[PDB]
Amino acid sequence: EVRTIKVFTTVDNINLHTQVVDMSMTYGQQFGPTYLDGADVTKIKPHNSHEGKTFYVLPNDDTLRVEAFEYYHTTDPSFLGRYMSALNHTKKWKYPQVNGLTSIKWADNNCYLATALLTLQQIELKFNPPALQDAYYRARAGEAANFCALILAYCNKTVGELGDVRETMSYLFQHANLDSCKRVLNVVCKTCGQQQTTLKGVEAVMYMGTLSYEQFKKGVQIPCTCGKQATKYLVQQESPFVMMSAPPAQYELKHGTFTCASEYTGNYQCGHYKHITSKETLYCIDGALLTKSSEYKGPITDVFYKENSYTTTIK
Ligand SMILES: Cc1ccc(N)cc1C(=O)N[C@H](C)c1cccc2ccccc12
Ligand SMILES: [Zn+2]
Repeated sequence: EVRTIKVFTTVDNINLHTQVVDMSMTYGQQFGPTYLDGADVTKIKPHNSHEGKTFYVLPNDDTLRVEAFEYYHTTDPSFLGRYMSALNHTKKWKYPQVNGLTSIKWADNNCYLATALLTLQQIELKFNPPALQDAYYRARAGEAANFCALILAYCNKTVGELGDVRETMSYLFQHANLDSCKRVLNVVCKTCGQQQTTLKGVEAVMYMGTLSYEQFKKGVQIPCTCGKQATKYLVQQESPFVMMSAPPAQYELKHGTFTCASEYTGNYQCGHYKHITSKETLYCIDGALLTKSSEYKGPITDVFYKENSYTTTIK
C-alpha cells in the first residue's frame, strides 16, 4: 500500500517548499538528512500527525544552497546538522527573565552562553546573517533556544562543552556590522620614540591585557623590543562599545563605571562563568539565580563598556 501526506521542507524556516512524501519510505530515503524541531528523523518514516509541519533538510540542490548561504552567511555543509543537533538540546533549556533580561537555567556547561546572551542584550550589536537577527529578536522576548543553538553552530561547539566568552564573542563579532568601528593607539618607548596604529572592525573593540578602560586611556606598560617598558594608551575610540579582557584576576567593579562584566571562577577550560551587570546597583546574574550588592570583588576576565566617540587629552 502507498498512502501520502503533505509536509513543508526548508533550510531557513522562511522559504517553505511543499513536498508530497511516501509514508512507505523514510524521510532519509526521500530527502536525505531530515530534522523536525532539531530531532534527526532520517531513519524515521512519516506519521499522520506530521501532515502540515515544517522539516529542515540539507541544502542538496542549487536553490537551497543559495537560500542557506543568504540566511546563515556560511557554506560549511556540516553547519545545519550541528545547528539541528544543538537546537534539539537547547529547546529543553529553561530561559527565565532574570533582572528584566533573558538568561539560561544552568545545564550542559551553558554558563558561558548565559553571560554571552545577557551581554548581547546590554550592548548595541547589529548581526549580518538574518539567522542571528531573527533568532536574537525571539531571544529578547524569552525564546532564546534558536539563538543559543546558532551560537554553538557558528562557534563549532557541541552541547556540554564549556566555552570561552571572549572566544565566543570574537566569533559573533565576525558576523556583526562593526564596519565603521575605529581605534587609534599610541605606543611610547623612552629610547625608540612614538608609534601610532589604527585598528578597524573586531580589532577596534577587543583588547586582551587589562580590564580597566581608564588604565587603557591613562596608559599600560608593555615590553618593547628595546628590552625597556613602553607605554600604550588609547588616542581615539569610534565604536558603540569596547570589550576589555584579561586572564581571571581579583578585580573591584564600581556601580556606574561599566556596563557588564564576565566573572570566571575555577581553573582553565573547567570553571564557572557569572554575569555582573551595573543598573541602579550591581547585580550578579548566575543563570536563573540573582544576587544584588553595592560593592563587588571577584575574579573578572571581561568588562564591557558603552561608547560613542572618545578623544584623549594627554600630551
Ligand atoms: C572556559 C574556557 C573554554 C575554552 C577555552 N579555550 C578556554 C576557557 C578559559 O579557561 N577561560 C578563562 C577566562 C581563562 C582565559 C585565559 C587564561 C586563563 C588562565 C587561568 C584560568 C582561566 C583562564
Ligand atoms: Zn623601546
